[PDB]
Amino acid sequence: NNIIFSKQPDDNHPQILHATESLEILFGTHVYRFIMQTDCNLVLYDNNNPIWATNTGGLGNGCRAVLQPDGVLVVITNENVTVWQSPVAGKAGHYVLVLQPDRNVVIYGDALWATQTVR
Amino acid sequence: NNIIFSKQPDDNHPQILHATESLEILFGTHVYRFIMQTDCNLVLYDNNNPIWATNTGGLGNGCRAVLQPDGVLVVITNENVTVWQSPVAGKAGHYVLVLQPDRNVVIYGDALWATQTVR
Amino acid sequence: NNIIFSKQPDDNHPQILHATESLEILFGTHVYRFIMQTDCNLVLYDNNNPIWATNTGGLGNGCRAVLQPDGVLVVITNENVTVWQSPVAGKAGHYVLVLQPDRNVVIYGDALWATQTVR
Amino acid sequence: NNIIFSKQPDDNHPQILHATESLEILFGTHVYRFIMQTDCNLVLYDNNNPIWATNTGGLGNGCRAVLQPDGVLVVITNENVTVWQSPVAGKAGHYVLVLQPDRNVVIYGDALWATQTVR
Repeated sequence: NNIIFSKQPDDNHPQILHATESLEILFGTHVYRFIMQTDCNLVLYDNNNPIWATNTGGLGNGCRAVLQPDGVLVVITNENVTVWQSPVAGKAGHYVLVLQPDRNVVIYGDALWATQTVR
Repeated sequence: NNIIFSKQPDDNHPQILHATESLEILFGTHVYRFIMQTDCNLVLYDNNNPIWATNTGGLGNGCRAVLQPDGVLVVITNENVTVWQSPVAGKAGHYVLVLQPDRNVVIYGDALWATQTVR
Repeated sequence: NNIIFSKQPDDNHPQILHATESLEILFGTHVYRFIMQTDCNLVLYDNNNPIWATNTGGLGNGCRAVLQPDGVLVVITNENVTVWQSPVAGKAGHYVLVLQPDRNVVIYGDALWATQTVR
Repeated sequence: NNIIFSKQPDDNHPQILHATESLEILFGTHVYRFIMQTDCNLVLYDNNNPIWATNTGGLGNGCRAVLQPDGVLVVITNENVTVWQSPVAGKAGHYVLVLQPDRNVVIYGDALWATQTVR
């Protein structure tokens, strides 16, 4: 899976990456994995090399990453303490985070247009 | 694949749906396909039932769908005549179109934040 | 996933289909699922239509399917009673069960040749 | 895709890996790719490291790999010269080659049992 959808009451999923869960895609000889680790660090790996992280290892147990409806990605511990947030917020709406073939992780939104074909 | 990326100079793909190509995902035993047909109609199917279309069948040959850098999705023929465009545009930037598990097809953008981990 | 590997001491997986798990592939807009149901019946579905089954529903609880090292597929309950087995056995070795695009589910083995590239 | 099926008149596919085509699976931080290259060498790579090859680079152009009905995998050039064969043959039947999570590439067959649910 390549995408997390912002919290919303519909069956778009995933909306949460719990500990041990990840986005992953393949490019060439590279696996890119964006994973909420059991030590509370959310990391992007290119094969076994860490390329970017929230640097929150050791802050909590049972952490999850959630994308809020204003586009902010947060990591929250199992006691419900937010230990990291992305730094820019948008208008409330619907957003997606995508792990992309170019190795960038990008949050896009809000939604500009849709077919309106839910169901 | 579930996503089209807006035309841009990087290796995100796909950026064009040529004729016969599609996005496709599964929801249970339903297959959702968003396909650029040979007859120039761009159609969302739930299994074999058409649920939405640009209604452009017969209007051109050798058609493609592209997501422009202002977030407008267009269907263009092999003589470069645009025969359909979505109706709302945003600022120039990067956008994505996603076929979602809830059966909506949505354009999001522009990019709000990224890890900046290209390449 | 399209394949079950016979029980063996290496990291090939899956080697067991626990209840609710399945093999699944797509052929066009048909979904073929070979599922170990909660009611102990192991069933091949074409979409929502059952096309073959072990006819073991209600015979046990908490059932699993495993492919033994002689190529026999068995359904075993959570009290380790075998309630169904395929009818032909081969020599001990390594075998695979595959859900194939032609909608047949086939057990092959034992291994005839390999690159010998484990690990 | 993880499997090649032996040549047979049914729509199990793939039965041929043409030049540039490959099997690929992910394990952990590893991509394993088994690819018929444009230089006629059929290679198994673990990320960018070649781990095993037929050593047929430079023997031909437009080569393809085919799994015959007696279980022998061959590489054949676009002039139809066989330039490599696996060394053990079985009875004629149906076989499969699988690129496995343990990094072994294995041909299994002949078929021992099937549901007989073709269609």
